[PDB]
Amino acid sequence: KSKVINSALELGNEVGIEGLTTRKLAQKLGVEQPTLYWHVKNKRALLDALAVEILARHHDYSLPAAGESWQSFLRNNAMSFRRALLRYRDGAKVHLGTRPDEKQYDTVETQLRFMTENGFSLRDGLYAISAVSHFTLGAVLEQQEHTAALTDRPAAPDENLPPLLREALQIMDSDDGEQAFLHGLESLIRGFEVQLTALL
Amino acid sequence: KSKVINSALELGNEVGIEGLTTRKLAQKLGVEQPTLYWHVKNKRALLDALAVEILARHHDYSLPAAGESWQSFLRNNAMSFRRALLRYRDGAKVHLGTRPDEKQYDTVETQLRFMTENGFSLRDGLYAISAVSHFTLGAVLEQQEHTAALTDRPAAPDENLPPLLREALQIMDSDDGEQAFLHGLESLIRGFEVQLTALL
Ligand SMILES: Cc1c2c(c(O)c3c(O)cccc13)C(=O)[C@]1(O)C(=O)C(C(N)=O)=C(O)[C@@H](N(C)C)[C@@H]1C2
Ligand SMILES: Cc1c2c(c(O)c3c(O)cccc13)C(=O)[C@]1(O)C(=O)C(C(N)=O)=C(O)[C@@H](N(C)C)[C@@H]1C2
Ligand SMILES: [Mg+2]
Ligand SMILES: [Mg+2]
Ligand SMILES: [Mg+2]
Ligand SMILES: [Mg+2]
Repeated sequence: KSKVINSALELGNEVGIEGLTTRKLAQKLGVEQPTLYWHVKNKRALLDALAVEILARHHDYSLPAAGESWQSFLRNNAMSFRRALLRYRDGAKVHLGTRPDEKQYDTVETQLRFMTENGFSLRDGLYAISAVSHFTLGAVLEQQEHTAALTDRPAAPDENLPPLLREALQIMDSDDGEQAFLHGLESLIRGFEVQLTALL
Repeated sequence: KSKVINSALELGNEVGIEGLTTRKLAQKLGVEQPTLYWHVKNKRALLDALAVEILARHHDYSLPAAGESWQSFLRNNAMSFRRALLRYRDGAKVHLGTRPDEKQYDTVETQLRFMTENGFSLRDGLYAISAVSHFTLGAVLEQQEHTAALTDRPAAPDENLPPLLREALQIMDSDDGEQAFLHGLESLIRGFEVQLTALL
């Protein structure tokens, strides 16, 4: 199962999530398709394993530092999650709809516990963490897909742009989406603060 | 171009975004593939058109009501966007990375103008709108992909779950993701309020 992930990751960056086929993986592994099907129950199982391995390799801020604020942790954790998702073609797509793996239980429990220790209810701490995750996934996928489309997509017409949209597009072309992402992350954290403060 | 979208939408729900192929669309249209290629420059152009049409058909809260607060508008707009994305298989996937179409310019300009009239800078109003969009896309895609995986994905092991994760999973299995979504939306709006308030 170790080398299979490594080959599948290499294949996935070369052909994308859609092109990560049984035929093509079995070819890369040097084996008959029936053998690949035997040990890897299906594509969804493979994708699940890739989602875990991508965070294992590249998500380096999964735990709070000693004495770190929850605000700081959420920000650093989100930036790390983003960096991990961006490392591979369709990395964010691979993650979508997964649930924590057994190897991640201690990590995600620590995050949940950290929120409750800071005074969030489990439900609200979960919803905050979920909001950060969903926002980050959406921001990453929009960025990755926009970049991927540049080749196929006609230069969009500017002769009839209204003023604010015209300015907005200029702002968005000024970087890769990172500024927007950091601003949204801060909006979320400011929101969680308001909410937490009221309840306590 | 009208009937093509209609057939492609019907095909897309039956075979997904990946299965929306030239071969298969040309077959559904009753035409040779070279004819389909002629008028539809490529798949990305088709997907772009589908993204516009899906909102045209089902996104019914694109404009603020007379006298409506920006907080209320963002919430109602987000709920509507979600409802539209959820209507079709891979609707959220179709949207990813698109930019406003000429037919949408007046609509998105109105939204941007509404934020600036309420005291947001154009940049901050844009980043707020972008945050709502990214969060909604991420929440929808996670929900849709989780549901789609239920068939292929083994019943995940519960014998070694830690307490907070165990409770979190029970909370998440209690609905389809809507409660989490509404909570995250409120966190975002509370955050934007804090930010706007400080600046003014
Ligand atoms: C707590 C939790 C998390 C995630 C998650 O999917 C999830 C779930 O599906 C059900 C119940 C709880 C969770 C994350 O994916 C994950 O990305 C993650 O696995 C994770 C991780 N493994 O380190 C994180 O850093 C978290 N962060 C991005 C908010 C978040 C934590
Ligand atoms: C303003 C804006 C929007 C969107 C968008 O993609 C975008 C962009 O890519 C660049 C610059 C501005 C925008 C939306 O997709 C869209 O979904 C949308 O098209 C849209 C719409 N057409 O009605 C919306 O309702 C908006 N809402 C979900 C926040 C948002 C507005
Ligand atoms: Mg792709
Ligand atoms: Mg996850
Ligand atoms: Mg699918
Ligand atoms: Mg958009």
